[PDB]
Amino acid sequence: GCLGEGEKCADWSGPSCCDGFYCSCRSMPYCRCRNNS
Repeated sequence: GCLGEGEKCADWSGPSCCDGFYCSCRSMPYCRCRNNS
């Protein structure tokens, strides 16, 4: 399952971000969603 909508990503369930928005964690320490424009 994805990570809700406003729900910040995390290694807990693995970043992914539900539909309508993609997550951007990468190897960097900073991670967060990213809705499409």
